[PDB]
Parts: sequence; structure tokens; C-alpha cells
Amino acid sequence: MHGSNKLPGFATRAIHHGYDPQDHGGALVPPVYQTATFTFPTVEYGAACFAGEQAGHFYSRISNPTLNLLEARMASLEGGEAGLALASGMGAITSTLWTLLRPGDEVLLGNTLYGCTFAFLHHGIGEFGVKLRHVDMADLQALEAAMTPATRVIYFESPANPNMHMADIAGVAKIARKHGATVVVDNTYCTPYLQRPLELGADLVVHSATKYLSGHGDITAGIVVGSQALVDRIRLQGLKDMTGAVLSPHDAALLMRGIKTLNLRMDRHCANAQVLAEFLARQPQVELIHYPGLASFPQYTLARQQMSQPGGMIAFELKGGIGAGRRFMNALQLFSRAVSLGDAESLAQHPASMTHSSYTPEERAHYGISEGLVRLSVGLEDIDDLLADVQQALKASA
Amino acid sequence: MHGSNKLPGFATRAIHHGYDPQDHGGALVPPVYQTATFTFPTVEYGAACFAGEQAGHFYSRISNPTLNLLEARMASLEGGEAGLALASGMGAITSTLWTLLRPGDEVLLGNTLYGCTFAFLHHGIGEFGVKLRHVDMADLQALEAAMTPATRVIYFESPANPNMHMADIAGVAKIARKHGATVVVDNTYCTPYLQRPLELGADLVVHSATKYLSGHGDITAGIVVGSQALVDRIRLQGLKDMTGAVLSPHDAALLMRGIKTLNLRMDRHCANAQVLAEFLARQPQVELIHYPGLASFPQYTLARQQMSQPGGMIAFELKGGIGAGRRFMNALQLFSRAVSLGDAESLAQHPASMTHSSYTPEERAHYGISEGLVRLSVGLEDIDDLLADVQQALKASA
Amino acid sequence: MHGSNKLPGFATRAIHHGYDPQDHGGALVPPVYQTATFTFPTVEYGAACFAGEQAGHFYSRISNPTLNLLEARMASLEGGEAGLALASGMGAITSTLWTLLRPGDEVLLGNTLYGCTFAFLHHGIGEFGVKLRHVDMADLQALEAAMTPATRVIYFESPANPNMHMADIAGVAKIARKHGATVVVDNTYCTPYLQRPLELGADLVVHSATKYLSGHGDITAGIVVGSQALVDRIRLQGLKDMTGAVLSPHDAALLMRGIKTLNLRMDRHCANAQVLAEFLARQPQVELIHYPGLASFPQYTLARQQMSQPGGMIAFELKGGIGAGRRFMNALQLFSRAVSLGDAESLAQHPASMTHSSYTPEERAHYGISEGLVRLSVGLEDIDDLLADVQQALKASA
Amino acid sequence: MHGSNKLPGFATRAIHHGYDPQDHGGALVPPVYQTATFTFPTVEYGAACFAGEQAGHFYSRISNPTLNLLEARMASLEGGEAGLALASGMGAITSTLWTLLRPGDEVLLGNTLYGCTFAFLHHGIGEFGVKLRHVDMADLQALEAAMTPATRVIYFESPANPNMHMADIAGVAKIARKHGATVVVDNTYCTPYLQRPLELGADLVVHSATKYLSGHGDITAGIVVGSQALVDRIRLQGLKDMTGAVLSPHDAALLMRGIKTLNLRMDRHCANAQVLAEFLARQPQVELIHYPGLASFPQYTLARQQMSQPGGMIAFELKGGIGAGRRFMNALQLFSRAVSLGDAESLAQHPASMTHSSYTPEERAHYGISEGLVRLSVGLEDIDDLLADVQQALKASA
Repeated sequence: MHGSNKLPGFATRAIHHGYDPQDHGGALVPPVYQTATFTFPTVEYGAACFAGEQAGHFYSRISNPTLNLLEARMASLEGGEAGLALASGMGAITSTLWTLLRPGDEVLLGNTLYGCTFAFLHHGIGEFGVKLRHVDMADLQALEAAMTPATRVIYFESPANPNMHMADIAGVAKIARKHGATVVVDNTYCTPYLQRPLELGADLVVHSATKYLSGHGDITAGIVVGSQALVDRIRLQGLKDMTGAVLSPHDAALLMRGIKTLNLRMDRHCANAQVLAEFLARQPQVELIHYPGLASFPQYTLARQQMSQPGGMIAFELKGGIGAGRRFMNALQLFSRAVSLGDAESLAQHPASMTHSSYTPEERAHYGISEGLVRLSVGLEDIDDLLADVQQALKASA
Repeated sequence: MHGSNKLPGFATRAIHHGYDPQDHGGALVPPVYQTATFTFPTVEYGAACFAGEQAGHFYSRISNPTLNLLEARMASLEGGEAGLALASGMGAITSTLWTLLRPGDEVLLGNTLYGCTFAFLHHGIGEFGVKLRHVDMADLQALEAAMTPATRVIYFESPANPNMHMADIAGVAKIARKHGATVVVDNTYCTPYLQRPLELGADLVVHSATKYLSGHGDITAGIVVGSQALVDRIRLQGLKDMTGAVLSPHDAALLMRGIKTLNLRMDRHCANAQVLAEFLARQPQVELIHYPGLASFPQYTLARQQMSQPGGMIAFELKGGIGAGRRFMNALQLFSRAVSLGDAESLAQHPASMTHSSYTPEERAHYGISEGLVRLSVGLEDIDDLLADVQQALKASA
Repeated sequence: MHGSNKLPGFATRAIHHGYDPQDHGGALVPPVYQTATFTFPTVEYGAACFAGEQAGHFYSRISNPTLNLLEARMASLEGGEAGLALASGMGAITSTLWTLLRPGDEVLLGNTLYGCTFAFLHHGIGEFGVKLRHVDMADLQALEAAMTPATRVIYFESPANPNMHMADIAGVAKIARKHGATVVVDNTYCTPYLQRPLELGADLVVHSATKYLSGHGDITAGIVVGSQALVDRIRLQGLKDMTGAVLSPHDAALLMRGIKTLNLRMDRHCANAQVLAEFLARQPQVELIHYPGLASFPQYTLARQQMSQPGGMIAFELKGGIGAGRRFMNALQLFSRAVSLGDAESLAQHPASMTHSSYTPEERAHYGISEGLVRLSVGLEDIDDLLADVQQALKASA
Repeated sequence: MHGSNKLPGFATRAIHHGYDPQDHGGALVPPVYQTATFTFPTVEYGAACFAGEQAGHFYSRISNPTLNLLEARMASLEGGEAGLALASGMGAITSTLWTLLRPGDEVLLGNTLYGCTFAFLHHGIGEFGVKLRHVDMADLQALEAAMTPATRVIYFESPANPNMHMADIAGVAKIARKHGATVVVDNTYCTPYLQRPLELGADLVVHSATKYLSGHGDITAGIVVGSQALVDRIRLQGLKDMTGAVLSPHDAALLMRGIKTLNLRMDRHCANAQVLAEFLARQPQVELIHYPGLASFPQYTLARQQMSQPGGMIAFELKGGIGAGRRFMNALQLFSRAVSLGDAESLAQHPASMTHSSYTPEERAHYGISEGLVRLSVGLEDIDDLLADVQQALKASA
């Protein structure tokens, strides 16, 4: 029965914020409102909480009670005014963009983006009259120059794959402020616990709660956090009309549960990541590592200004090419070969031989897809087991 | 374990189709794959699993096993090639159209659509360059007229609101074929058990499984059934990139549980509605009555040519206007005042005083929504009980 | 919403009994209180609760809200004052007996009992000083004869395997009524829909809701209904201290869900049974058939005065004994080979070759089980599909 | 690694043991087998199963595949041979005691036992011919002086409320292997991460997974781990026949989720309670503190021997008695007033005013309840937030 008072700690808010059992029969854990619609005592009441002149419910695709908790709790974590829960990370971004953008508008994106966010942009909204421009969100000079009066939205992820490149959120925020552009940042990798873009200036944050937020890989979910005005626009339009990405109260309840241990889990993802990154840094097979924890990381100072810890994500270039990458991934025994991250279990991936095994060294390299770059999502397993696993894979990657 | 499709009876396929317990450890009820990621044995299996070389999964937003069973089964019930499961009715509607339509194309709409479907059409894709035109899909003379070399898809619901107005599905299917347009019908009200648009000529059918299909109002879900080529494209583009309206295995399984009693539940709905319609008709308080089961139904004959049964939705207009309606609704004890339909629970709504209450007799007239229009979604309760509520509520309407 | 008071019809009460959305934020379907503990606003309240002075909760093992509804509902349907939900049918049986019996007490039992109920009495509570005596409850002169001052309770099922042998509930209650014994009936096969033993005189009724109540075979649950006085003891003694067979509210919800279509499902189970039982009757390969629906049924008159419908379970004997039954069973394609009943899916089982393959012709025989007796739990599939599966199988049983 | 092959650490087994996705369609999170019955391909196979000659399932009450992994995992965590899941903690102890005891047998019990298990023993099995006697399990001489040829089981909690009194598990275990008797340790409080009785000589461990194991108070479950032999006996007798406390695969899947973060949460719980215990040790209002972490704790050494960490429970007495206990309790703002423990939410309780508020000081003392003893279950919230709550409450107690 806290979170919402003066200023309870992060971990106290990710557990209590927004809920007092005294308001729900005393149920310690909040009841799950797994219902599609709600009823009214009078046609007059219905009308009231239909026109917004009243606080109530009537249909879950619009707003649900258990969903309103996750949302309220998530907003408090990112330090925003309000949040909206959705069916998936793509439901969050597509819902945001579909209502913020219109034909003739221009949107500036980071030089790199999450595959489906790229496809959506260049083959989805991008083919419905909206303008796209990929700029270096770390290059403020270039950002300012790329700005036009048609610029409505600035969208990027920080950090961004594959080299965990970082952006200057507070600087971008400033430019967009002068020009009147809305800043949207994908904060799946850090979570509200490791980085809070809204405080650095960004206007809205989108998450793929499917990853770190759920932390157990058993639900697909997305989240949006920003001003009431903005989230309200996105709730009444993007999600309801243009997208139907409605989140199941059950999954929302599952999300809210995985969040009750967000700080602990993140603490552990980073810890295992730090020692693994440094262990990777002494092997002659690894010729380059992309991890914010190492001081040799190009944007070390910028990373440590925005991020609380270097995150539990690392990537490196195996000296040996695509063949070594294949051998390295085929030899892994604890690290699972799959796509995704933020799971308790350790995941690893070699895009050059997996998601891009079709292309050519010439084309894959064109997309900035290194030939021997493998990426791992360090889980909550015992480092010893982890170090041992990649240790043998390396001996096999040769 | 018999669902040979087309051959085994409906009820038989609604329970077994697509599943043999022998293939899943003898599990009578299929295991729910509440997972987000799927891992590979090697990076070469992942590659083939990405280059369409190998059959398998890797991420539940693209495709999930539990959803695949739900999908295959729905397909069988509609006599369709392939199905697609989504987070809600609007996830299917928007996911379908977002991929079939582009800027410059035109789409012919049925006079009346679902509130949100109208909003998405007119304030969604519409504001992105797609041309819209409403045409009485029952008038084939006008349809043929309205056709153009640019009309890409014909979209409508049958029956439709606010009077259960039907369309000539095979009629427009023939026209759409000559010109080369895609007919997609919203078969929500009927369910594949009362009508199979695909067999009448339609190309795609979208469903709001939130209603009759789930039948118990505890989940929100949508469904798209059509040709393998059409559905594959909608999966790989509409859902994957532009909507992300992913359905949660937990809900998809609840839906498959509801479907298992589709026929039984739809029979009671139709049986109960008929009796109420009969009654409402002879009522002095009733000015007009819209129930496809009455021999006076304008389109009685057409209805029985497309619908195996009259469905369980009924609409009627009170002579006293908004006043009567407000009093009628407020006096209801067994019927619930709310939106939606298709629950074991009987739902009743009065637009002029609820959803469209913020209006005035202005458009309420322009939209065909009489001040006395009342829509009833007859549940499965005891008809004796439902009649006393309507009867009692009728007397209070005075 | 219509409560009980026994006025609203069975179908109304089995859907709305004891629930008013208005009292729960207007949620059509009750929110599921999936929580282990409930908090107190003050220490006083918590106390007043523990002292019954105040009504509320504290621990979901003694009393949970979600389960409470289910319990108020099942009592209504059964026509008793109180109900109680447990982890399983056995958890209900054992909990009831574990609290009504003590060393020296005597239990008069029906001749044939469900496997685990038998093993429970003879190898469970039986090895703790409780005397067990099997009697033919259809014979009142025999029962009254076995009646002794130490007889504390009378337990039986009606109908009971292997040939749905019936009992005279009202007559038994009379004998028990005069001596002071407690009558408890396992009403699993009939459900409150087809038979209400409480209305005939029984003191307590038990159910394996893992069957017809759920009707969808995805949960195992138990139910007990009877007076407030008796049930309270079972909850606060049998459930709480012994067995501790607590039901998950998730499962309780799934159960109230399947119950919403109880009458519809039972109506079909029986219609399919009658036809199937009449088709087997005309078969020369079948020697004897046990179905309360056939006019030849031995207790056909007693059956029709206690049950509103013959039910959905069938047992019959093949002329070719063992081998005919094995070949038949091993040939079935739509019916499944499995224990259990009350599922939407049709199940079949041949003791002589499955559960009792262990025994010998003599053993089984001298144990009640013929060599060619097979039991079918007719499902909701299409009758012609079911009939053609038994037909094909009968021919393969040559 | 990826289980318990390459002698994986605890955190690694807590999330990987017993499961390899490459065996279940590559699913990262194992599919939930929410099914009651399992079918067979031939009657023969079914016979095999029923007998035990063929590996498989046929009914979940006996054994379910999702529960098998929960069981197998726990077995690894506790370092045991086999495990079993039950509907609840009580379901675990009763199911266990009901199968290892018969009239004429004697069971030696620790001096203090959990409220319900005491009632169970003294008003359940106890009234069924079983002889029970309490002996201080920290006093090996008295324990041995109590061993009789009739002694069959030694059952104790360690630590045990209300003062966290310990017992020499290796000690009583050695006395047992000598005088027969089976050792059953209720290891709920410490979990297999903080204490492993099996590795000290215990025969079985019962768990109220409803607490720390679950971790989030949304489940009620129990766990038993020990030798295949003893465990196989409890499965096929206590579970199956005398208890029926079946676990829902839903909750068993949920519980396996919480276990995925056991080490992490357990660490915070302990690090949190220490600080809190230290702080309580310096306040004028506190008369006595029972925390195994305080160097002043009577069994400090022995605790340090068996428990890897001091745990998360803290009991203490207020010089002010009940009055001081009520005001301090009623004054709590972050801690919640409720029974139970092991949740991410901090809970507190004062027996003298809640559960025993009705008894007189005499009665209370004649049971083991102090007039000013309050028990605190320290959650995972923020320590600074927790200190502040207790601080003001302590002040409110004047």
C-alpha cells in the first residue's frame, strides 16, 4: 500500500504502486479482471463514463482495470504521467506512430532499428505517405541539419543494435523542442530501472514488455508511457481503431508479476554481463566487443550518463568469420540459440548465419551485419556455468 | 480425433479438428504453448527455419502452436484455406485492410459498420490516402455502378446494424470477381455455424471472437480466415509489422474451449431470441421490430438463403422515444445495460441514451438510430425469466 | 443477475446466481481473486473476522471469494444451503468422510464404488478404526437390516458402475432419518441438472467436478453441497486441517465457466446417448446394455422418478467377451481410449483389457467386471460421426 | 549445464533443471499441460501405463507432465531423489502423514507447530488412533529418550515459530537411522536455497510453496521431496486416495516461474531482514528480538551451521504488551496486516490481537503466544521505506 505517496523507492513502487487491498476486499494480490465488458447501474451512468465525464469502464479494448494498474505502475517507473498496455512491443510502436504521424509528415530515425520496426517504417506507414530519414542520434549537428518543418516525430532506440550505439537523448530532446517534434524512445533494453528517457527529455517511451519487463519469456506485451494528452490520443486512436493490440488481463497480471522482481533481475543480468564481457576481452578469438561496461566502449561517458548499469546485453566479433560464428553457436550448451532477450535463461544469436544466412557477405555487410558478430542476452544463470559454456564454444569456434 | 473437414460434422470438428492427442503425449486437451520464444538445435536449422526451408517456430508474434490449432480449426469451420489469430476483432479488421489496401486504392463499404470499424476506416487508413465509399451491399445495381478500376476491396457485415440489414454475399462476390476486387465479410454475428461467407464467394472473413465464438465474455480476440495466400500476407505484414496484435496462448485456448460448444450455445440463442421477438412484436409499446426470424422481416427470404438460423440478436424501437428507452433500460433486472454481445449473459443497449447520447436527434437520425432503438443480445438464461424482464421493463417504459 | 430463492430457472441461476456486476465495478464476468492472502484494515477487524463476528477473508485455504461464488452457485443448483470447492472429487469425498467419521463409527456403503473411493475406504480411512459395510441401497429391507447404532453415515453413488445400478435415495434417507445417520450421495454422473439427491432426502452431496460440471476436461475439481452446519465442519475441519485439497480460483473460474452451459451440454450428452444406446440395442454383437434410457432397463421406473434424464453414460457387453472388446476398443477412431467422462470428447474404456487387464477372467468376473463390458461416455460430437465410429469398430470386433 | 548435467549451480538448476526445449518443439518456456485425462493408442498401451510397465500418463490427479517437472526441479534444488506437487502446504503434510502412519504408531513432534498442522495432528490423525508427543528437537537427549518401538515418524519445523527455534537436523536424523523412525522436516521457511534437510539426513521435506517458493502470493501449493520409495508411496496413496489435494498445472507453472528467481529474492529478503533486525535491536520499545542473524540469537551457532543465510522472518516483543502491539500494528502503512509470509509484499501480524485476540492472557500464554509478540515477514520493497514504516509504527505504540 505505497508507491503512490511522497517518494517510495523504485523497488517499493514496482511492487505496491497504485494498489491498496483495502479497496478490493483486502485481496493482497489484485483480482484479475479477465472480462471483456462492464455494465452500468443506469443508462445515465453509462453515458457519463462514455463521454469521459465519469470514471468507469465499459469495454476492455479501450481500458481495463487490471491493465490500468500495470499502466499506472509502469508510468510511475518511467516517471511519466500515464501509460498504456498493449498486445506487443510492435503494438506499442505501431499504435504510437499510426496516431502521431500522417501523410506528408516526416519522421527521423536512428541509423539502426529493430527489424520489425524497420519493416513497419519502410514497408508499412512508409508506404502511406509518411517520410523517413535515418540519422545518427548521437550526431547533434547532423540531427539539427536533418530537421525540416515537416518533422513531426523523432524515433530511436538507446542503446541500439548491433554495437549498442548510444544516443544523446537530452540533446535530441532539445532540438526536437525548438522545432516542435515529438521524441519517442524505445527503452526495452534498459527498462525504467536502468534508464528513464522521459526524464532526459523524450516525450514517449515504448517497450516490448515481452523482454526484460516480463523477464521469463511467457508473454508478448508492449508498453507506452508519456503525457496524459499523448497517451490518451494513442489509446483512443492507435489502439482501438488503427491497431487492435489489446493485452490480455491475464498476461498483464503476468507482466505485473515479473515486474515485482525487476530491480533484482536487472542487477543480476548486468553483473553476469560485466564479468562475461571482461572475460571475453582477454581471448584472442574475440577481436572486438560492444559492451557499455568496458571503458573502451566508444560512448562510455554518454552511456554512464543515461544508464544506471551497462545492461545485460553484449555482442562481439569473433575473429574467424562466419564459420567461427557457426561453430561457436553450434557448440553452445547452456546458452540457447534463439532470437529475443530479457529472459531468465541465456540466449545467444549469430545473425550472419541465422536471420541473415540467406544474404551474401556483400549484402549482409551492406546492412551493417558483421560476418562474425554474435550477440548474447546474459541470463540469471550462475556465471560459472555461463563462462564455462562460452569458454568451450570459443575453443570450438576455430 | 475426427475432423477430416467438410466430411465430419460441425460439432465434431469444433472439438477435434486439427488435433490428435496421440501426437502430444496423449493429452486430451492440447498443451498451451504460453511461450514467446522457440530455440533451434543449430544455426542452420534456424536459417532454414527463416528461409522457409524448415517447418517450425521461433517467435509467438509471427506464429505460435496453440494459435495455429485455433487457426486451423477456425479455417475448417468456415470452409477456408487458412486462418489467423489476433488480439481482438479490430486486430483482424485493421491487420487485414492495412495489408490489402494502399494509398490510391478504393474500398466499398456497407452503409453501416461497427462503430470502431467506421472510425478506423474514416479516421484511420482513410486519412492515409485510401478512398472510401458506402454502398448498400444489398443493391447489386448500385454496387456494379460504384465499382471502379481502383476499387480494391469490398467490406461489409451481414447482418448489419441497426436493423440486421443483410447483403447478397454471392451477389457481390460475382461482381467483385469480374472487376477483380477482394470481398472481405465481417461474419461476427452469425459465426461459421450460422453462415459461411467464404462458401458464398467471399475471399476473407474477419471475426470478433470476443463475442459469440468465445461465448463467455472473458477474452478479447479476433480471427481472420481466407485463402492461404491472402492469410499468409496478412500474417507476415498486417500482424507482424503494422499491428502487432498478437493473441495470447492463454486466451486462444479459452477461445477453443468456447468454440467447443458453439453449436449448442448458438441454438439456445436463436431459440430464446425467436420467442422474445415473437413477444416484442405483439407489444403496444413496440413500434418497429427487427428480427430475421420473423416472417415479416423485410429480407426474410434472402436471410434464409445465407443464414442457417436467425441468430440471437434482436432490435426494436420504442414508441416513446429516448424517454421510453431510458425508462425501459433502467427497469431491466436480468438484462444488463452495456455494450457487446454473444455472452451467456443477456445484454441490452439504447444508443440514443448511452453510446450516442452525447449526440442529439441530429445524426442519431442521420445514422438511422431512432430515439427508441433498443438492441438486445439475448443470452442463454431461462426464457421464462427473460420475458418477465422485458415484459416488466416494457410496462415501466410508459 | 437473477439470484436463486429457487425462483429463477436453472439456466438463469447457473449463470447469474449470487453475482451482481454492480457490486464489482460492473464487471460482466467476476474478477478472479487469484491471491493466497487477504489483509485487514485494523487488528480489530482481523480479529472480529477470526471470531465470525465479521465477514471477510484472510486465507484462500479456508475461504476465497472466487470459490465462494462457485459454492453459492452449486448450492443453488443442488438446492442445498451451502457448498464448498475442493482440489478434486476425491478431495471432496475424503474431506467429507474424514470429518464425519471417527474410530468405531460405521459406514454403510453401496455395493460398487468409484475405484479411488473404494481404495480410500478399505485402505485409507478403513485402516484407522472405521467399520465399512457394503449394502444394496436399492433394497430397503437389507439396508434397515444392516443398520446399527454405530452406523453414522450412509455413502453411495446413483447411478453406479458398471451397469448404472440405482438407489432409492428417498427411501434410504428415511431409514437413515430415523436412526440418525448422515446420507451422502456422489452425484457426479447426474449433476444438479439431472438429479438433486438433496431434494430427495440426502444430507450431503459430493461431485467430481472434474467431469460434467467442467465438461471440458482441463481441470480437476471437487464440490460438496449440503446444510450450513455440516459443510462448515467439512470446510473448517476436513478441508482446512486434513487433506488440504484447495482449489485454484483460476480453476474455479474455469468451472463456473463450463457450468454456464451445464444444461445445454447435459441436454446433448443425453440425446446422443439415447440414440447411441438404441443403435447398440439393435446390434447382434451386443449381448447386454446398461442405460437408464432403455425401457428394458431393470430400474427403469425408479430411474425416471429420481433423474430428469437417463444421462450421458453407457455400459454394454459384447457377445465375444474379451478380445471382441479389445479389438473393438483398439479400432475406435473418434471415441478416445481413456478413463474419465463428462468431456466434450467421447471416451471409451474396456476394464477387462485396460484398467483390469491385470486380473483374470475369474478375478474380474468375481469382481463385477465382465470380460466384454465396455463403458462409453458419449460426447457432444455429431451423432452420425459417433454412430459410424462404433459401427466400423463393431465390424472390426469380428 | 542446462539442468544438472555439468554440475550446474543452484540458480542454473532453479531455471533449467529437467527441461530441454529441443525436446518440446523448441519452446523456451515448457508448455502447460492443463489437461485432466490422457488417451492411449491401444488398450495395450493403456494397460502398460496403469501397471507401470510403460512410461506415460492417464490422469493428472495421479501424475501430470507439468507437475513432473516442478517435482523433478525441486528434487534437484533440495538434493533429493523425487518430489511431488500438491494443492497446498497442508496438502503436503497431511498427504505425507496419512500414508506413513496407522493406529498404534507414534509420531514425535517439535514443540511448536504451524497452527493448522497442530490442529491436524491433535484433532485429525490424533483422534484416529495415532499417538503424538511433543519433544524439543534441539535436545537430542530428550528426543532419544522418547524413541519407542512404536515411533514411526519425527516431524518438525526448523526454524519454528514463534521464536525461530532450530533443531539439529543431522542429529535427530542420526538418532532416527538408529531407532527406525522416518524424518520429515517442514522446510517452508528457508526453502532449498537456504537449507536442505535431505542432505543433513532427513528422509522427506514438506513445503508450503504458497510462500517463498511461489514468491508472489498468487498461488496455494505444497511440495514434498525425498526418496523415490517414500515419495512413490505418498503419491499413490496419500495424494491419490486420502487427500486428493491435486495441483492445477496452471499454478504449478506459475510456481515454477517464481522459483526461477528464488536465489535472487531470498537474497533480498535476508539482506532486508538483517538491517531491520539490527534496527529493531536499538529501539526502546522493543523488549526482545528473535532473528537467527543477530549474534545474540541463542542458537546462533547451530543456525549458522544449517542455514546458508539468516532467512527473512523476524519476531519481536514490545515492552508495552497487547496495547503496544495493536497500535504498532494498526499504525503500519507499508507492511500489511495479514497472516502468511514469503511474499514480495512485507506482512506483519500480532497473534494476541488477531488470531488469539479472543483468548485471555492466561489462555494465550497456555499456548505459546506472548502478549506483545509481533511477527514480521520482510518483503523485497525498499529497506529505507521499510525502516520508516516500522519506525513510525513503533512510535505510534506509545
